[PDB]
Amino acid sequence: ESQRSNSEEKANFCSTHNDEVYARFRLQMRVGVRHSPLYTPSNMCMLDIEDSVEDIEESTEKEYASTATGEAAGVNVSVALVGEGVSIPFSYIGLGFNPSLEDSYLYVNVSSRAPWVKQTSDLSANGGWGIKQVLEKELLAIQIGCDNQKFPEEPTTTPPGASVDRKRNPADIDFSLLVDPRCVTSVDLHVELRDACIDYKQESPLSLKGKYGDGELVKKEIKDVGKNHNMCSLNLNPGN
Amino acid sequence: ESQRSNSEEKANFCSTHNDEVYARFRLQMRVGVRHSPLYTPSNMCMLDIEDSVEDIEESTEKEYASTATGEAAGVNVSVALVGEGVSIPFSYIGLGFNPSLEDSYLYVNVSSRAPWVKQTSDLSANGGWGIKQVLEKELLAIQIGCDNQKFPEEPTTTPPGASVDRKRNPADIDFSLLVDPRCVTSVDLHVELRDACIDYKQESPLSLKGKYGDGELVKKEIKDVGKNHNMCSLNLNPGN
Ligand SMILES: *[C@@H]1O[C@H](CO)[C@@H](O[C@@H]2O[C@H](CO)[C@@H](O)[C@H](O)[C@H]2NC(C)=O)[C@H](O)[C@H]1NC(C)=O
Ligand SMILES: *[C@@H]1O[C@H](CO)[C@@H](O[C@@H]2O[C@H](CO)[C@@H](O)[C@H](O)[C@H]2NC(C)=O)[C@H](O)[C@H]1NC(C)=O
Ligand SMILES: *[C@@H]1O[C@H](CO)[C@@H](O)[C@H](O)[C@H]1NC(C)=O
Ligand SMILES: *[C@@H]1O[C@H](CO)[C@@H](O)[C@H](O)[C@H]1NC(C)=O
Repeated sequence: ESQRSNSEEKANFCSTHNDEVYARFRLQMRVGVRHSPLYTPSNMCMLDIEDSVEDIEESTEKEYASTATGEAAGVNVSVALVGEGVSIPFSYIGLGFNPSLEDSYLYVNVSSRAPWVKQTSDLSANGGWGIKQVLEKELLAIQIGCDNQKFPEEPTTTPPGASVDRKRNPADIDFSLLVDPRCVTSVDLHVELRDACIDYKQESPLSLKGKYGDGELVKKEIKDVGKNHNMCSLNLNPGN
Repeated sequence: ESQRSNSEEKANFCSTHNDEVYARFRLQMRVGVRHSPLYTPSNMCMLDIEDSVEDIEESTEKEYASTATGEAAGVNVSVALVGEGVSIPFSYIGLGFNPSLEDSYLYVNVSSRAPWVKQTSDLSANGGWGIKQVLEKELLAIQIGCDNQKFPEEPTTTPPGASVDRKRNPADIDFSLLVDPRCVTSVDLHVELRDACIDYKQESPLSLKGKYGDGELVKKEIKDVGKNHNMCSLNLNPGN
């Protein structure tokens, strides 16, 4: 009759905070990778998470961006979640990659902070102003580059106003996906941004989803790549 | 009467491989950190693990080096384990760091592959040639730099033959520790290199230990920094 499975810490938090609304963002992505002839195998991994605040000329509101970057296997990824008046910061990025020459899949997780671990912004404030800002304005921007790879160039130049129950039917998240086709052969993507306690609520206006290629596949394959890939991850101090 | 506590996977492996000798290296290190006035807070983490093989002019033997590097909080660390004729590759490096301006501790784990996860070199080969090579020749080299920080410069130039039971009494590991005192205010270090199954053996010639500052402290504090520090780690694919 009810299908949820959560930690005690999650259930206790949600039972106790039913009038609040916290957003939770989760991304899983599979990137098909290929290398230039010059690429040498490397276990190197670079991870970063940065939050930025930009004044909006039009408004009293700020633009809040959380940007997760990861670089491994000759490919660099950028995931940016951007809101107006609403900040949803990332707390985790994890990469799964094969260090070799061959074509392979690079796996990316990005997540925002679980409200039970540390409390995020309460979007119920001001009559649910934050919720509306997310539904109307939130942007996701994904970029996948191929640095610092050098590819073969032929010799010449010299480089020697209605509210909706979206728990049932999620709205589409607004996202762009920019890739460099020299090193990126495919992308599968599943992304969701929703009330972190949506499991303990009958209905909710705050549920957004994005998909590219076989989202369901990556959502599952990504839990099973530790056996055959390098894994690296950055987890932000709970508290900052 | 017997005080060991290990996973079933470890106990089953060691019971089954009592005639083999596998080495296991583990390092825990605490680095006192300080920043230049220009340093801006950063969650960035860079990790790498590289294995190298250098021909020795004198010998038929090769020099095998495993090098773990990590960079975070304005400090870059290098841990290199070097053997002659013996390769003991790293499979894991983990960093715990505070991204802020303030002085803080950076925590480093480096470990080599657990033989139960994947089999490493059997040092029992050739009459225990490998064991002797480790006891006699193994080198550990630790370097801690402060890049890419720029520090205040006064304006002028412009930058605008006996076998021993060492299970009881470990031999000293031969190590160097090079630090840049501009960004490094202290070092506490515990390091051990020993028969990975030494728990299941009455005696063993293969046990080496290194200590600097309060080794015992760091060995313990490092298990409890997740609560108040960024954590990042690189774990190599079991299999390569
Ligand atoms: C991405 O995140 C998922 C968790 O959502 C990770 O899943 C764990 O994966 C390990 C081994 O890969 C399993 O043993 C665990 O059971 C998984 N946990 C859960 C909750 O299912 C996955 O590892 C991550 N992938 C990357 C590349 O970081
Ligand atoms: C270094 O390695 C140790 C394991 O030897 C890590 O210890 C775990 O730490 C977490 C939280 O920090 C604890 O909840 C676990 O119980 C610890 N495991 C064990 C086996 O004790 C420690 O996290 C690592 N430190 C860094 C900076 O990577
Ligand atoms: C990838 O790296 C290159 C070179 O550093 C950089 O110019 C490019 O903007 C990066 N792209 C992404 C997606 O971060
Ligand atoms: C730290 O970084 C600097 C600049 O990249 C480099 O010159 C130095 O050798 C590095 N030191 C270590 C310990 O890796």
